[PDB]
Amino acid sequence: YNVFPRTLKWSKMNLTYRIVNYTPDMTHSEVEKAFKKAFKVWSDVTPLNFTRLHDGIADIMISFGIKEHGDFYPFDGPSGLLAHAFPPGPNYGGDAHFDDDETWTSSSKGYNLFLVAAHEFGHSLGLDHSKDPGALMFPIYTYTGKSHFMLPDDDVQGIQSLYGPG
Ligand SMILES: N=C(N)NCc1ccccc1CCCCCCCCCC(=O)N[C@H](CCCCN)C(=O)NO
Ligand SMILES: [Ca+2]
Ligand SMILES: [Ca+2]
Ligand SMILES: [Ca+2]
Ligand SMILES: [Zn+2]
Ligand SMILES: [Zn+2]
Ligand SMILES: [Zn+2]
Ligand SMILES: [Zn+2]
Repeated sequence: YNVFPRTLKWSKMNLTYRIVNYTPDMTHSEVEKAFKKAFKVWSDVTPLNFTRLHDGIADIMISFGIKEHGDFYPFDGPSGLLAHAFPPGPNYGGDAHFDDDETWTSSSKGYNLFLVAAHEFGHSLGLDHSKDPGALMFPIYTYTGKSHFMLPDDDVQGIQSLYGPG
């Protein structure tokens, strides 16, 4: 596993998040459910707790966009970049952005929101890319219809080395 320079991390176990907008590719419940599961794979092996906010500024603001969406990291249409998140910190820290130019789904079609978001939140939590082809933090996409997706060994060690067990 790999940590960001200066070992960026949150200084609190209770984080909040908010879904700013949704993709038309799937139902709103699906989207909501995908993100909830994405966070759980991380909170399941650490003391980290996540709670969704209906309004206001949360630690982790989630959103979909195309091309230029407001930051200095614009998307590139279909394929290529799928999403990008900011490491822990104030403002953009922890924020996760999804390319709505891709087709998001909750199945083996297009790009699985749940899997990609689980990877993204790993960045929002303080994990950089892993060089282990068997880790969730590996920089290449792959689908998994596996029931009850568990966090790979490498990712577990990397997240616990930051917030301890849980
Ligand atoms: N062996 C495998 N496939 N394990 C993973 C893995 C294991 C188990 C289940 C799913 C996956 C796939 C998770 C998503 C993989 C994301 C791959 C990157 C796609 C391109 C992209 O969006 N890159 C930006 C780069 C920009 C960073 C600069 N600020 C990125 O960093 N996204 O996160
Ligand atoms: Ca793209
Ligand atoms: Ca933030
Ligand atoms: Ca889309
Ligand atoms: Zn709703
Ligand atoms: Zn509402
Ligand atoms: Zn962005
Ligand atoms: Zn990544």
